[PDB]
Amino acid sequence: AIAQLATEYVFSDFLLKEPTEPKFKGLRLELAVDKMVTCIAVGLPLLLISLAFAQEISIGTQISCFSPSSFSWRQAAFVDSYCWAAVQQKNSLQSESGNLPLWLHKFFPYILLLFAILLYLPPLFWRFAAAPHICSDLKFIMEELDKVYNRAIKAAKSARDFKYPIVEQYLKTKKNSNNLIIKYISCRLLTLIIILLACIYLGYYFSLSSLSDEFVCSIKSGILRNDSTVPDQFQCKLIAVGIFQLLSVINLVVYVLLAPVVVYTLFVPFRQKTDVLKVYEILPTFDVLHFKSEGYNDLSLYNLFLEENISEVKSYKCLKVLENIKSSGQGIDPMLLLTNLGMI
Amino acid sequence: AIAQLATEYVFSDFLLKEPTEPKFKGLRLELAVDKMVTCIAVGLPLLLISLAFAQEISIGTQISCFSPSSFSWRQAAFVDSYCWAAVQQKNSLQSESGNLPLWLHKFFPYILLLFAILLYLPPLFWRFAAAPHICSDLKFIMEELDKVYNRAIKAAKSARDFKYPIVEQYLKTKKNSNNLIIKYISCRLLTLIIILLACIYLGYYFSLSSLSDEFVCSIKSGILRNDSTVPDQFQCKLIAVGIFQLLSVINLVVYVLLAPVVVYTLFVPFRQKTDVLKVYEILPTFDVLHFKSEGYNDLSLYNLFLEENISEVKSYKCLKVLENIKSSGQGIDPMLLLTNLGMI
Amino acid sequence: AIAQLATEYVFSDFLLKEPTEPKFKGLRLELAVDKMVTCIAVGLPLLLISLAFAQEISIGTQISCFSPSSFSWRQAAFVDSYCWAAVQQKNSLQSESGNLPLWLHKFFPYILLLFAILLYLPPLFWRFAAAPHICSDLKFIMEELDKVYNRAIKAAKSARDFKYPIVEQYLKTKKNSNNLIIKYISCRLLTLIIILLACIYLGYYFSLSSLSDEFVCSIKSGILRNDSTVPDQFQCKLIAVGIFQLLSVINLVVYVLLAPVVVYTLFVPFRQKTDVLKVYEILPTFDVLHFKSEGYNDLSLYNLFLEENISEVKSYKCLKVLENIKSSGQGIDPMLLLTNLGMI
Amino acid sequence: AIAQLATEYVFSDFLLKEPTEPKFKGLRLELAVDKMVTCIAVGLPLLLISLAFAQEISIGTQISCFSPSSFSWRQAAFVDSYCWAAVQQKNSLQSESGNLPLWLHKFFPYILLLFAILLYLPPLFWRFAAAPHICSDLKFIMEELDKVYNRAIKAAKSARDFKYPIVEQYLKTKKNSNNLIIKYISCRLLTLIIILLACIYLGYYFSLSSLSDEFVCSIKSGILRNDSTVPDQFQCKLIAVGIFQLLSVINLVVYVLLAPVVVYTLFVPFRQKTDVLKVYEILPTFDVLHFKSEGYNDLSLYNLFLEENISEVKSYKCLKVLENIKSSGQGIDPMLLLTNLGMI
Ligand SMILES: CC(C)CCC[C@@H](C)[C@H]1CC[C@H]2[C@@H]3CC=C4C[C@@H](O)CC[C@]4(C)[C@H]3CC[C@]12C
Ligand SMILES: CC(C)CCC[C@@H](C)[C@H]1CC[C@H]2[C@@H]3CC=C4C[C@@H](O)CC[C@]4(C)[C@H]3CC[C@]12C
Ligand SMILES: CC(C)CCC[C@@H](C)[C@H]1CC[C@H]2[C@@H]3CC=C4C[C@@H](O)CC[C@]4(C)[C@H]3CC[C@]12C
Ligand SMILES: CC(C)CCC[C@@H](C)[C@H]1CC[C@H]2[C@@H]3CC=C4C[C@@H](O)CC[C@]4(C)[C@H]3CC[C@]12C
Ligand SMILES: CC(C)CCC[C@@H](C)[C@H]1CC[C@H]2[C@@H]3CC=C4C[C@@H](O)CC[C@]4(C)[C@H]3CC[C@]12C
Ligand SMILES: CC(C)CCC[C@@H](C)[C@H]1CC[C@H]2[C@@H]3CC=C4C[C@@H](O)CC[C@]4(C)[C@H]3CC[C@]12C
Ligand SMILES: CC(C)CCC[C@@H](C)[C@H]1CC[C@H]2[C@@H]3CC=C4C[C@@H](O)CC[C@]4(C)[C@H]3CC[C@]12C
Ligand SMILES: CC(C)CCC[C@@H](C)[C@H]1CC[C@H]2[C@@H]3CC=C4C[C@@H](O)CC[C@]4(C)[C@H]3CC[C@]12C
Ligand SMILES: *[C@@H]1O[C@H](CO)[C@@H](O)[C@H](O)[C@H]1NC(C)=O
Ligand SMILES: *[C@@H]1O[C@H](CO)[C@@H](O)[C@H](O)[C@H]1NC(C)=O
Ligand SMILES: *[C@@H]1O[C@H](CO)[C@@H](O)[C@H](O)[C@H]1NC(C)=O
Ligand SMILES: *[C@@H]1O[C@H](CO)[C@@H](O)[C@H](O)[C@H]1NC(C)=O
Repeated sequence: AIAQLATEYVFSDFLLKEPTEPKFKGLRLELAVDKMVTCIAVGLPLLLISLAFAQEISIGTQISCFSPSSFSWRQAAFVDSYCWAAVQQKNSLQSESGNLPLWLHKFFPYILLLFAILLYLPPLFWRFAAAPHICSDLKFIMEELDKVYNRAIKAAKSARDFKYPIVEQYLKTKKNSNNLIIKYISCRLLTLIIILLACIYLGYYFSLSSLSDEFVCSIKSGILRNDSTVPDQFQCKLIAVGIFQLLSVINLVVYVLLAPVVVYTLFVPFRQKTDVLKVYEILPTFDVLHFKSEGYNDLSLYNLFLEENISEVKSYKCLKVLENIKSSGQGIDPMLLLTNLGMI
Repeated sequence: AIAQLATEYVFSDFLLKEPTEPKFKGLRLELAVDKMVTCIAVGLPLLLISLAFAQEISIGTQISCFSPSSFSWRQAAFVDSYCWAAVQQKNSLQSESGNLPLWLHKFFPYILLLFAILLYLPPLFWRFAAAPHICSDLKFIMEELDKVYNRAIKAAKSARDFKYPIVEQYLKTKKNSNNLIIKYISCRLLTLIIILLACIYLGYYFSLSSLSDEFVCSIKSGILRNDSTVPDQFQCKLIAVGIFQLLSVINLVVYVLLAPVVVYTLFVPFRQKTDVLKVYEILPTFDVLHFKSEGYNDLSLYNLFLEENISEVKSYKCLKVLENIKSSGQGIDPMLLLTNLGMI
Repeated sequence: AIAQLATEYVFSDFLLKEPTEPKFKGLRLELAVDKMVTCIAVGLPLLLISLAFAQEISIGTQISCFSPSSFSWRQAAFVDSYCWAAVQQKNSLQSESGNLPLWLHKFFPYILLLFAILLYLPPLFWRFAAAPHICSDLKFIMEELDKVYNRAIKAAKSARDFKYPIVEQYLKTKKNSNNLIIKYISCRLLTLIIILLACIYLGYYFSLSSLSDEFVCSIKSGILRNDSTVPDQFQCKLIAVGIFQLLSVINLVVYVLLAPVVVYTLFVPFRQKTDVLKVYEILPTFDVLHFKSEGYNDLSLYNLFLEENISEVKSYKCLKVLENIKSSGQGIDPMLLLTNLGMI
Repeated sequence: AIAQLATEYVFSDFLLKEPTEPKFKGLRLELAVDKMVTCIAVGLPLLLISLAFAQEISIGTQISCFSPSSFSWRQAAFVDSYCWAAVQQKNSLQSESGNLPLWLHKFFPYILLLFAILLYLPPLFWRFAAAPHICSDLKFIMEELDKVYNRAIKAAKSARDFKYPIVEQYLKTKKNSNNLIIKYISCRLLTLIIILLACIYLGYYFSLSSLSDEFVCSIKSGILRNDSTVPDQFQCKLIAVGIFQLLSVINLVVYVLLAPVVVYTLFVPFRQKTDVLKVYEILPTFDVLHFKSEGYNDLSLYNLFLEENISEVKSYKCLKVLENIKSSGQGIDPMLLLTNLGMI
């Protein structure tokens, strides 16, 4: 039913499932905006496919040819099925709009499924190629941040009663390499191109005259070519073509609204803001150097992933509340850190 | 069946599922009133869609055109399907009420699903954008309250046998920022606007003459335009239009009753009452300062979320019972706190 | 529905399920490229089979013979079923394209299923014959790497405050044996041959005239051979043949794009690059000798499997970050290793 | 659907499920070749049964008798059902090929299911009679091997810083008894005989003229015997007989390819090679005596089961890597064993 399709595709965790494995425990591995874009671009065409053939919106068979009254039920069924299979056969049918509109009307669900698959492909390539590496690197970075926070609080407590910046060096090294950012931009660009092509196709499909679904059909090949009792042609109409056009314009609207989001996603350096690591600069055990901005490198992408999935880090949360309290400046950062006692 | 739909949509945890993740363990992340509003506004139109096409209420096909007796079954089926697809084609049909009523009668389930999706969108935006931040902040606040309660009871026990207000400073800082409250008000306002538009549409749909479902249909395009055996027109009726109007007025009543709730929700400062933190003011380790009221800021929203999901805090429950006992004044707050022995 | 099939076969973990057993905990046991190739080559033909007979794309029965009007419904049904069963019987039918096109049109789903099964066979043979051995060997190798890393860090810590290369000897011994690599190459080659044969078949099927689906059928055997009221022949058409050809060309395109991937897979020594063990050469407890390259031996395959599933090793990750930091050369490898404190 | 059947029967763990009980944790209890043979021989005929009546390959009803035009739909249905039930009644029908072909055409699914059940019976008898005993014995043997390995490594460590061969005596005793091997050979031989009988039946079924499915049917018993309006006979055809023959030849090919595998399985002593226990002979605590070869006794079968499910033993894996390293001979077996430190 329509409501069942809605529950499956919008109100359920459709493509929102976290990786089912212990390797990525709590790691999104995909930005929220990218996940939203993929979920829409994939589950919208599927939802429209399901809707267009819902038991309520669908009168019945997808084509009716209006055989003569003399024709029996199965003769008329032969006519309808023959014309359905003959939309491909150009000789059989003669339609003013041509045969491409008939092909599109017959295979619209296939085309929507193709667009959905093509849009799901780049996210899958990301999740299967560049996701494990970033997951491992980000897990190491979070562990290092937790360890340095613990060491700093222990030092502060000892004072009240190595020291090498490994994480900073690793981030600096990531500043050079750009394979991950190149893959990310390539997959986003392919998604954008697929969306644009889908928009072109949907606009063309919705621009039809709405009468191209009606085509003339001739079961006059073979032994029936010279038969007399059979009329030279029939009036066939492809039902649900109006529904297809409505859903196609809906998908076109959604995709044109979505494309600016993908373009904004492509410009990762601009998105790289609100320095996540700036909060850690007040730790004595952490060097006061952010050095993450203004670069078409994997460093900006790692900064984005950190700003996305750093809320799960207790040390980061503690430092964030310390920073927020520092806005008033009533107290002292080391005193607040010592009082917090948030090692684990 | 009707009962199955009821069990799925009203008697089950439809959209009442808690976040399936360890990050939010026991945190609602959504006020009870907001959750009720979203659940109604989403699962009502879906329930009505399912009901309108239930196997019992539905006689059968959604349109019947009453072809002549001479017409065969599949000729009549062609007529019915053609008219169903031609509700869009204005030239084919001539109805007194126009063609918009026919469009609405055909696509009412789609319109209800659209309203449900549009009403579910703002809650989803909230849960995916502003929910993680408030979850982390509120978890930190609850942990700080538990820790300060433990410290105060330990101090009392030591007396019988830092001290910095970090949580108060954090709340004071939240008094300034307003991004969360702005997002909350924006999503509530969008929900209200969607509800009002849905009410307008449902009132228009229910105000129809009830005879607009009957339209005249002409299969007279193409080779059949000059055919003689076919009548110039047919009498088609869109079945289930009365059911659609009944369910639409039901949804209109529900939404007009719900809109005052959304308006009341918009005025969060008025809702900010029954100070949750007032109970903690009797703790020696906690400063006697509430400072949370009369502000279009995130502080009021945090106060609401606390008053919502603070019952899970054992320290808060203990302080609440101490406060309630203090109404009589027979005993002493520190003595009762020491006797409680409710560290964990 | 079409969307359900898509969810099952592309958006779900179809053939992507990890081995359901404690023996292989986190071990892929199959390279990512090989898994992708198998998943495509298997779940594409199945998806096309499901699509070709979807409730929306399918008009109805797969063959209609257009019995005379005098014929009753069940007489026409007998004609259709007889011709469906007589596509095999060459005498009954006379078609210009022959009888092989009719066989193919009738049994296309069977042929796609056969290709899917034949393509799934070599992966299954691998997973049931050569997977347990490589799993055990690789688990031992990872355990040895973890143990040597722990020993080296313990030695470094002791200095700050046996020694036999068992793993290196085992890898060197693997350099000689080649049964695993021979099995891998044989299964890949069989997969490639099956893909090529499938491409040949699909090209032949798509090269048909598109009118071979229309064949002449004669129910004139037995008592009906000399019957007069029955016409000497009927015009039968195999519906969905156009859909079969469309999906067959789609599968042909996918398989021709996939075959280069399989050919590249066959050349494992070229794939053996980015020495995984090179990072471990900086450990005092590990001998400085890689000795893994330029060989049609199981050593290259083991190197590939290591480069695939070594990210799960904490010691390997730590050594990798040490290597990446060494690019700048600011610090010292032993000092960084001591500071890391990543025993477990 | 066809793809669903494929997923259930070839791509899923059909009859590949490990024993669902804690008694056999990780013990196959069935050789890989035997499991493959059983899985094929059982799930192939079931798959063919499901395929032959798939919603796509099946035109409709399994028999059509071509009643006269004067006959009504339910008169024709009576004719078809009567002939379907009268394939057994020899007097009613007169077919050139006889009545056995009609029996076979009607009950082919039953015959395939019978063959599948008969082939599944011997494996079930094994798993319910001789599997628990071998499971217990093999678990004891693995535990003894682990214990002796632990004792030997402990002795080596003590030197660096009872002694009775219970397992060897148990294996020697198993050398005498042969009940398990006799049961194994009997079940394999019964499986082979069932496969041969199935091949005979399938060859006979596929050797039919392909026109035996067409039989003459006479509804002329009872009050209708002397009725005039009813024709003396009808032309009935059993649909799907061609599909049955195709699938039967497929099953015949599979079974003839499989029978050599079963014959090779029967010769267990030849399969008994690559002495698993030879690796343990280098342990000081283990006597240097294999004494397992060249015997129609349970010892060879136990050797096969060990070679199958010994990879799960850490001590065996360690000894195997020690053996492989000994190929070069660079080091010493006791030194390598001491350095390994693989007690558990
Ligand atoms: C997804 C991508 C590939 C879709 C590409 C656009 C498709 C949907 C449409 C939009 C405009 C279309 C073209 C418009 C006009 C003509 C001229 C005609 O004489 C032949 C077909 C041809 C050349 C059409 C082919 C298909 C076409 C290119
Ligand atoms: C992503 C955005 C830009 C998509 C907007 C849809 C655009 C591309 C659509 C809307 C209307 C469409 C046009 C409608 C009609 C025709 C006439 C036909 O003979 C050739 C294609 C052509 C000229 C179409 C080309 C594509 C088109 C311009
Ligand atoms: C969800 C929102 C967009 C719904 C908006 C209201 C819809 C349901 C209805 C209510 C009143 C309607 C209008 C009433 C009268 C007319 C005048 C007529 O000559 C053209 C249509 C037009 C202009 C209608 C368009 C659709 C309309 C605006
Ligand atoms: C949220 C609350 C206010 C909704 C209450 C429903 C109201 C808005 C409904 C109920 C009856 C409706 C009217 C019924 C009939 C017509 C005549 C038509 O030619 C134009 C629209 C118009 C004038 C409708 C406008 C909307 C309407 C006034
Ligand atoms: C999967 C593998 C086995 C498929 C092999 C190719 C199949 C699909 C096709 C492609 C070309 C075909 C051949 C083309 C021409 C002829 C000549 C004709 O007089 C008899 C059939 C015969 C000999 C065909 C047999 C089937 C054939 C070989
Ligand atoms: C893997 C790649 C190479 C596959 C590409 C498809 C090729 C092999 C296909 C496409 C068109 C096909 C041809 C189409 C028509 C005929 C005529 C027929 O009488 C014999 C087979 C023959 C000659 C086919 C042989 C195979 C063929 C050449
Ligand atoms: C599974 C086992 C039992 C199958 C045994 C073979 C079956 C399928 C077939 C193969 C050959 C067949 C026989 C061939 C010829 C005749 C002679 C005829 O006048 C009576 C039936 C009889 C005697 C057939 C009986 C059934 C038969 C034995
Ligand atoms: C396991 C292997 C050997 C099976 C190979 C199938 C063999 C046994 C099949 C293939 C063709 C079959 C023959 C086909 C036709 C007839 C004629 C009939 O009047 C008696 C049975 C008889 C003589 C069949 C006996 C069995 C048969 C020889
Ligand atoms: C049909 O009859 C015409 C008469 O002109 C003839 O040309 C044609 O070949 C016939 N077709 C068939 C299929 O017999
Ligand atoms: C139908 O016949 C009329 C007669 O006036 C003619 O004008 C019209 O073009 C014909 N239509 C078709 C589709 O042939
Ligand atoms: C049909 O009648 C013809 C007349 O020539 C005869 O040859 C043939 O044998 C008959 N067929 C049957 C099945 O009785
Ligand atoms: C049918 O009529 C015949 C006439 O010869 C007679 O012999 C036979 O008994 C009748 N059968 C029945 C069932 O009445």
